[PDB]
Amino acid sequence: MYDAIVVGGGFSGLKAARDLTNAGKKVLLLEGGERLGGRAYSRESRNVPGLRVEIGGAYLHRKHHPRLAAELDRYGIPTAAASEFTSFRHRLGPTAVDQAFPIPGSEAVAVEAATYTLLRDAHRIDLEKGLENQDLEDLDIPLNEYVDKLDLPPVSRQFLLAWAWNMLGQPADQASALWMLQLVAAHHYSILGVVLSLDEVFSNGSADLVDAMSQEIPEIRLQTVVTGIDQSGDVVNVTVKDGHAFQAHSVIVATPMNTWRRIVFTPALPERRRSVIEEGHGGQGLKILIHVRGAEAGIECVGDGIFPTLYDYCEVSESERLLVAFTDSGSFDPTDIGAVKDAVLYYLPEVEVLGIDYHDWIADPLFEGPWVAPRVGQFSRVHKELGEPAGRIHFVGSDVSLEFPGYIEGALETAECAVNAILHS
Amino acid sequence: MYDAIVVGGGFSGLKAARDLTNAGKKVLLLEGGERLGGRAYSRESRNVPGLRVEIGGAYLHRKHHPRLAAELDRYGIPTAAASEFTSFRHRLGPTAVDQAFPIPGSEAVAVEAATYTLLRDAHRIDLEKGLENQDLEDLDIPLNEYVDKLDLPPVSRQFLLAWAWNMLGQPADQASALWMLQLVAAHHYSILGVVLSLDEVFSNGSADLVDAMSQEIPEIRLQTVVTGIDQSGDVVNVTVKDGHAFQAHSVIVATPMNTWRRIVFTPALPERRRSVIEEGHGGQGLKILIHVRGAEAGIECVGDGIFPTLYDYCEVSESERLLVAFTDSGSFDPTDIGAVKDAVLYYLPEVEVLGIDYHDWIADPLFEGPWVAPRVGQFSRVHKELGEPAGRIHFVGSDVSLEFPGYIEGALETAECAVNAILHS
Ligand SMILES: CC(=O)NC(=O)NCN(CC[C@H](C)[C@H](C)CCN)C[C@H](O)[C@H](O)[C@H](O)COP(=O)(O)OP(=O)(O)OC[C@H]1O[C@@H](n2cnc3c(N)ncnc32)[C@H](O)[C@@H]1O
Ligand SMILES: CC(=O)NC(=O)NCN(CC[C@H](C)[C@H](C)CCN)C[C@H](O)[C@H](O)[C@H](O)COP(=O)(O)OP(=O)(O)OC[C@H]1O[C@@H](n2cnc3c(N)ncnc32)[C@H](O)[C@@H]1O
Ligand SMILES: CN1CCC[C@@H]1c1ccc(O)nc1
Ligand SMILES: CN1CCC[C@@H]1c1ccc(O)nc1
Repeated sequence: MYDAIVVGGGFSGLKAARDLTNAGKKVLLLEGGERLGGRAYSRESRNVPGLRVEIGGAYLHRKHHPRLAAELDRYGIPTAAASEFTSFRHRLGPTAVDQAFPIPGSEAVAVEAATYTLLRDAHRIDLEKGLENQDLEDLDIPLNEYVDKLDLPPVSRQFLLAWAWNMLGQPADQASALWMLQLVAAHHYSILGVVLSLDEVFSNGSADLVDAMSQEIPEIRLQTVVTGIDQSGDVVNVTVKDGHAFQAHSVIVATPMNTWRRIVFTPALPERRRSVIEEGHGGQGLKILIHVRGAEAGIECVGDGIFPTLYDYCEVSESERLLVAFTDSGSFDPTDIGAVKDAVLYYLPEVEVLGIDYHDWIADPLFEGPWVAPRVGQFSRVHKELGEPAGRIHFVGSDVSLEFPGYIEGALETAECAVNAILHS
Repeated sequence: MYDAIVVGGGFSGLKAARDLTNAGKKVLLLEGGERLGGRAYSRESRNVPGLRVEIGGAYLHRKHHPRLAAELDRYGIPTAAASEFTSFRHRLGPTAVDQAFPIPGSEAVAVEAATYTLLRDAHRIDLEKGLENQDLEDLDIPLNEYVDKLDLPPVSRQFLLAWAWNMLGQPADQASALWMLQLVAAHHYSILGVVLSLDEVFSNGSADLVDAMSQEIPEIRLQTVVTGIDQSGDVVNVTVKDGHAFQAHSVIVATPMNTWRRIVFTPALPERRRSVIEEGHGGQGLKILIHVRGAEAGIECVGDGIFPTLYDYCEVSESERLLVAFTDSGSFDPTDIGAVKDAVLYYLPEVEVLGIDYHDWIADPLFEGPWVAPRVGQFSRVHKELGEPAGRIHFVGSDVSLEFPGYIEGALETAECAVNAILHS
């Protein structure tokens, strides 16, 4: 038996297992898959032999992400500025200007006023209380309705919606306006900063930091899928698909929220959590790496396309690159290459699509989704509680971070909190 | 004896005398000077023979100024777009960009946050209540201190200060942050709109509208300076520098606030008004028309110069123009041509100064100031009351408008209110 079993070897599990180990606890980490890192996944390109790509979560910003910065510094992990955009190819209508902030002067007054409203609304959110504890239900409505109320002129309207579609991984009618405001709050109450935090990347992929952390974790079992967590006895019993159980005084659930429903908890989890757990969050973000020819470096495109965003990802050769597109898997089928071409050509009619690469997070039984975003009405009902302990079982991860949900920083933050709680007892 | 004596033949007096006349009242208008229009003054250039210039208040915006628009439409008075700026020559430091909104991307987040603060603060102001009636005293502090608290990076810092110096006619340490916020409030709670309302000009000078209104006023006496207003008897007695008194049931004071102290009121005005009346407002705006050679059309300059603003005013010839500079008469002496050259050359080192033209509003006994701006601490003590009747004596004018102080629209608005009040009784 162990002091702690950690379930899941994403960044959160890795942090928690390492820091409990360095505190002198006896820890076991169980990861269901054949790799560590979770929704941070670097691997070989499907399109380009020998090419290392981030298929999951690539970007960071030192200022917004101090725990991640500290990890990078601890292990001397090299980062680089994300590809600068030097060419803008928006689809926002004839008055938009082709630069990173494409709003024309004729919209300036409207943007001013909307800026006040958006930040006013976001300033209602105290990031420590939980979205269900602040009388925020009036904001917890479909984004398209909230945006219709701002009544914005065309360029800024579509610019906001496009970026919200990219960032939330939901179309406007499925996204919560409240969750959009939570992301604003999380970035030091900044609309701009939501996009500005795409600031740096791992020079060698997020695996660099995965490997550094794992090297400090003495006991890790891969291909070990947890199926039951039973705290009915004096010591927690952890049951596993094809093997003998493991026991520990404490268990950390560091798996994705949308998989918790596949674990049997004994006794059953607090009733208020159960239906959100059963339903899952609604995020459907779909990131597609597009292998292309005929694109010059430094392109960014934002617009009204089925791809709200399409931007430079990496050089492959002198004539070839990867672009990245964001959309959502409810609205777009990435295996339909014809559809991919149409979506690309919309912005960039000179560009030839060679290939696509993505991971199906939704179909992956170890995830059942990409990054977190709640369905409308979910998080103003129950939110903070999803990341709070039930007896000796802690719940951690990006999915349940109050402070930086959906980012690596949030995986670190939630782990930090579970670790401290365990150290006190 | 008359139903009403109107004192002062600026726009406010003109409106009030005309509309009381058209209502069937018997009205007399007394103007101390040799001309009508007041602080709206078109005349011949001192520098350029035969050239008609606006030496006072030139600009209007139909959307912000519906009473003025209605006057223009009533009389079919032609307006034109103000000179478009096509060339930007700012002094805001090496990161500023040379366009109308000179803020660089590296300041975007700071501007976002300041935008929220400024509009939050301005949204505390209800334009109908008076600045003294809303618990606003905490904002009624020196602008430089308020701005230091926003802690803005250099370009937006200086851009804000420069425009505030231009618009208020006071240096930052004499201006009230509260009054800056009042101008924001007045423009539909818009910082941008403060500058955007410089939108159109009278094609033939503001005299066009002065003349149209005056033609409807059957009795006007020029060179008739009022010295006393005595409502001790049943009928008001109006006493005059070199002449016999005039009598009326009602008197409208439509003279500038800083001259009211030169009139003897009987009985004395309500005590709360008296000290602001004695002291006068603090506006020192100084508009200088600069005759130049070597400037191309369409220049705007905003910066840290003794002229915060310097911009195109009119074509004189193919090689010559008028520019306009705004500063304040406490900080700058316009008759020092050497100083003018230095101030111009700062922004535009290729430009030769031929001549300057201005009106000394401060020295003019019929004004004792340019447009209104309060001293720090004045208007959170007494404001709305300055424009309220004392018995049968009404007080009107731009100076005391709650809604558009310092603009023609505010002259019209205050007159409208006195007129209605008189018509009811
Ligand atoms: C994007 C960006 O640019 N920047 C970012 O900051 N973030 C990127 N991003 C999203 C990536 C997107 C999908 C998107 C397409 C790409 C974005 N670009 C947000 C952020 O990166 C992630 O949401 C974040 O790093 C989450 O970390 P944690 O919070 O630690 O959970 P997770 O990683 O999921 O590891 C769970 C482990 O449980 C294992 N497991 C499951 N069931 C199990 C069982 N029963 N038994 C045992 N093990 C089990 C399962 O095998 C797995 O190994
Ligand atoms: C600028 C802009 O672009 N746009 C603008 O909208 N506005 C421009 N602007 C300011 C112009 C600036 C100074 C600046 C340099 C230039 C701006 N650019 C604000 C706005 O234009 C003015 O502040 C506004 O139009 C004020 O109208 P009212 O409110 O009607 O007062 P006023 O006109 O002063 O007529 C008082 C009459 O009493 C007579 N009087 C005095 N004492 C007497 C006495 N005892 N007995 C009898 N008469 C007497 C005295 O002879 C005079 O005829
Ligand atoms: C909001 N996030 C967190 C995970 C994926 C993601 C993301 C990353 C880049 C981009 O352009 N948009 C969204
Ligand atoms: C604020 N006002 C009202 C009267 C003068 C004035 C003004 C006009 C133009 C400009 O650039 N700045 C100030």
